[PDB]
Amino acid sequence: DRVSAINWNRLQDEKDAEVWDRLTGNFWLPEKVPVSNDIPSWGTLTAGEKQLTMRVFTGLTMLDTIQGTVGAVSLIPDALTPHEEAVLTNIAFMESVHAKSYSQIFSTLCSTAEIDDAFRWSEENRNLQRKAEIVLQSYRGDEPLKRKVASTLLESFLFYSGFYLPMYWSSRAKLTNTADMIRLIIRDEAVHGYYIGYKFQRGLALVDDVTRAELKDYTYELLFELYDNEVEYTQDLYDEVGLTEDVKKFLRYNANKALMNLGYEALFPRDETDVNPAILSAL
Amino acid sequence: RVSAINWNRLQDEKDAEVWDRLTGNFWLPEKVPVSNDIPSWGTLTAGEKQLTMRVFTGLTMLDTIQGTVGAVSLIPDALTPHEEAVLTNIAFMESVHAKSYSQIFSTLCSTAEIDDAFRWSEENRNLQRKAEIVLQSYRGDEPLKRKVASTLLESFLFYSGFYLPMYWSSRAKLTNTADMIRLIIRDEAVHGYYIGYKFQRGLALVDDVTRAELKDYTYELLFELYDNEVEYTQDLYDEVGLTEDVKKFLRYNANKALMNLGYEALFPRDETDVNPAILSAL
Ligand SMILES: [Fe+3]
Ligand SMILES: [Fe+3]
Ligand SMILES: [Fe+3]
Ligand SMILES: [Fe+3]
Repeated sequence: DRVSAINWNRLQDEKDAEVWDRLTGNFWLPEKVPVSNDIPSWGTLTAGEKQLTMRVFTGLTMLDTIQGTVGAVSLIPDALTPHEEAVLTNIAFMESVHAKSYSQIFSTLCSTAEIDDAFRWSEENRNLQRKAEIVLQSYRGDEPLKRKVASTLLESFLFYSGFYLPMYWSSRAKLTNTADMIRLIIRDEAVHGYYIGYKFQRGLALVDDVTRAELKDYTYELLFELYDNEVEYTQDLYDEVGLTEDVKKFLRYNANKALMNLGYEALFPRDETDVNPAILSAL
Repeated sequence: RVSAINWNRLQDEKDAEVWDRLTGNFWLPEKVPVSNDIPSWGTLTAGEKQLTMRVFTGLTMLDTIQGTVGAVSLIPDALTPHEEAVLTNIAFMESVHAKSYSQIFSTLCSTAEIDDAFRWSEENRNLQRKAEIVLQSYRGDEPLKRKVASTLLESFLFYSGFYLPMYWSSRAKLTNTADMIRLIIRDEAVHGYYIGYKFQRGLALVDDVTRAELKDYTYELLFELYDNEVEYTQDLYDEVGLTEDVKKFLRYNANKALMNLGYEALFPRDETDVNPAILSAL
């Protein structure tokens, strides 16, 4: 059936206009960040440190490929307003921009062989493939609200967690221009998670008590299914440079943030999410 | 199952040239100052104002469809990951195009005129029919047909609604509005091209019998859209005396759409001889 022409002179929810204006006013492309000034500092990393960074960036690239090309678009049919549909087309585009920014970093700093090996690792890593399957299954299913749970967990939990490393390097005066690129991605991702979680809460208010309890159950279930897999992914990547336990605190910190974006309470208390202060500055 | 995109290996570089051109042409409606058209706008008859708002509202409808359904419906049928990325850009920019008509309206028009135009768009049977013909193709299960419909939408239906703002611009009226429409045109020319190109790439992957079916469908769909567009054009442009010339522009654009899909021009040059001031104004 019918599509109505959109009328931006009759807003149904002013939040849609505010998010449009913010997301569009923050438009950027990766070519405008001078990553080539990181070449000296990338030279000071060991082969193991460079491999870890490339692998983490390849995993993030996967999540943005999923969010732009499947995630954000699968939300469009469930919009409450026409203007939300428009915002979702911007979010899809910007996820593609985020995914391409990693290729711009690699193109400036790394060799073809190192890149090919990072992409091959991502195809074969069981934890990365499992995290993709879990969100893809929710996006392709037929329950709108559960899809926004998965999306917010992708934006505010899974994604945010791989940002640890560029911020760890930045805090040691390394790879500072790469860190600037990543802060452009975070500035988008904080809005996406906020907006999608907002629309989730508006959707929740229109269902009965039973459905609402079902969604809180599902949120916790998917959160801990993702969290379990994310810990295993985190261990295999970070164990050798010794950052695992601090990244796991960052994961707990971010899980709380995902829950709050959805309108639920923080689960982990403050003294168990106490990330190295330098990492928090760098965001 | 979804692989991370690698922009350092391209199955088809065309995807990266198109990405570079579309993203490099990024714009938002507020950058164009339409308020300088306020005096020009007062020189139109109520009829000419109504015609302009109705045409703009039809175009808004098609951009709403193309951003929110069309471009995204094309993403599962992509040949490359880079094409899927391009399509997210196209979907976004269609939402910008649609928004731009609201920017024009909010500067120049009254609330009651805006509402009249949106209501006409809900009710007009030729506009509803064009919308249903393309939505049915977009929501169907035949990828190459969907590309035919999307190319006819970008290169034939949309482009035809650009006649009016270029008409006004050729009389030195509404020239800022015109600069806005030329930003849309610069994106649409690439959209139609690119999608038609991907149609041609996809034709090489099926067999000769299927290609022959698609050529039939293309003609049939064109004839149906053309005829519906003539009725639409007549009801809009008959009173101001523009119909004959717009109909030449419809054929002119029907040729571009066919050629974007890799087919021959249907109408001969003596049938597409649109007022040269309108072509130049693009
Ligand atoms: Fe992203
Ligand atoms: Fe995002
Ligand atoms: Fe458009
Ligand atoms: Fe277009």
